Amino acid sequence: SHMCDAFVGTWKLVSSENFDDYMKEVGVGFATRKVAGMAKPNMIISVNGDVITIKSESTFKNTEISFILGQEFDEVTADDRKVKSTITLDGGVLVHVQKWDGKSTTIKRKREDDKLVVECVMKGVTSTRVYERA
Ligand SMILES: O=C1C=C(O)C[C@H](/C=C/[C@H]2CCCC[C@@H]2c2ccccc2)O1
Ligand SMILES: [Cl-]
Repeated sequence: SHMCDAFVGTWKLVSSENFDDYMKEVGVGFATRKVAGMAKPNMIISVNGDVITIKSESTFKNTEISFILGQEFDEVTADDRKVKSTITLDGGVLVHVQKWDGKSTTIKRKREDDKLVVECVMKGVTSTRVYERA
């Protein structure tokens, strides 16, 4: 309990850097990158017992995952990858690893001041996405 209290809430994207390059590294195609890159999602995080739910809602896609920390799950990403995901808490940071077709990408979410900072990494390419409370 209270594992993720400082994450819970509704959050709105306010800045993005290097996201197109992250998506290219993942293998996202041109049209999806362009429409996805335009999106201004809200991220809605909630907890009920051991189950964490993260929703991403935008004009591009509305997605939802629910999970228990450390317990793998199957996820269809907004770009239609079929991945195996595990999310853990590492020193206060939510670490989300996605595996597919022999590839891996990690998305970290952390609280920094009044922001929720999301770092997306695929090999040598990192993208930073900043969210504030809605
Ligand atoms: O937790 C988060 C917070 C973030 O802002 C982005 C991050 C990754 C999402 C992208 C992965 C690659 C394909 C496009 C995906 C996408 C989904 C929804 C809306 C736009 C772009 O997920
Ligand atoms: Cl960007």
